[PDB]
Amino acid sequence: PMFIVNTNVPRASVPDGFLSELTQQLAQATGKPPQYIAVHVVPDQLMAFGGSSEPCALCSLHSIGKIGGAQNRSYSKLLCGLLAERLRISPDRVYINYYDMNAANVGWNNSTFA
Amino acid sequence: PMFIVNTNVPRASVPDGFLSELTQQLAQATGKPPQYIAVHVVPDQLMAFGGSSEPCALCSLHSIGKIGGAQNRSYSKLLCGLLAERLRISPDRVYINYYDMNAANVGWNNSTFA
Amino acid sequence: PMFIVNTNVPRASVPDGFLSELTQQLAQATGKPPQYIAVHVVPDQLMAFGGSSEPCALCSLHSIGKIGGAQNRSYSKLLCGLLAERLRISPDRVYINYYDMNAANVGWNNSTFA
Repeated sequence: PMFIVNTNVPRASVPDGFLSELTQQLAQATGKPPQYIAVHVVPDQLMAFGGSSEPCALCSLHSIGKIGGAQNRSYSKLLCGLLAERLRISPDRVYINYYDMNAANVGWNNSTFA
Repeated sequence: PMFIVNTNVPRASVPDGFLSELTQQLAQATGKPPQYIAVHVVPDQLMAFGGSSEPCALCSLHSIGKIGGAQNRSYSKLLCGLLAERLRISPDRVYINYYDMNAANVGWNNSTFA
Repeated sequence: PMFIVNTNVPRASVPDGFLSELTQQLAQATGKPPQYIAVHVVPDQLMAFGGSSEPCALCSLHSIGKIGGAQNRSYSKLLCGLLAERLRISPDRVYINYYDMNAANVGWNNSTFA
């Protein structure tokens, strides 16, 4: 998994340990080793959700498989959970776009995963 | 709709009002309640288009359906129009990537839209 | 092609001419005129790869065609190569998501490419 969070929450509100926590929890959730997982948090963004500038997040999760109805519902519960607990963002002010990438369409280490 | 604009125009050149305007215009254009609409503007970016650092924008619009030939042509007119009028970006220096998301592949409120 | 790189490398470490070099090299790789090529570099990011905050990058390449097994392998070698040489990022700490966009789903100059 690679997970990207873009939020209007300020940098000083992202707690120490957050990228490590995301990494571990995504490892646990996907049954994938943590060495594969990438995470990225972009705070201080100029964003709105429903025309409001209260805390919100626009996120992406990309995986090579392990994407599907049930799996995505569990990922959304985990990730909204974390964003609510650590960043004080309401789950109904979060979108997470999920992408099932073909191995041939993911570059890594001078080649692809195909 | 959720609309993201990345641009090398400076923060101070983004009008107060712009996120609200995008939200309202997007609501009009899609017929979606504005409560569902998210917008995000990212100024000051290190970017080039055609090798030039003249104002430009890289954007995305994600929707659950309501994406297709005619619809995307109308969105591109609307959104290039706004970026030209408000951020003084030439329409020929804008890209908009459109994504028709499956409901099961959009997380929100601890679950998905499926 | 449009290429976006997000990295925890600091802005001061991005050398002069980097966006110009990406443009020119992407033109060469895809055969496409540099005039349509967009590039975007986002340094100083809060990111981790494999649970580690060593230099890393998460990137995307969108093209209307010119995406496929061998092409993307070639692009990955090219781009990981530039990121290593210029930003001192190890190739094994780079992910590049490739997107073959339908021409109907790419907005430019008030319309789409369909």
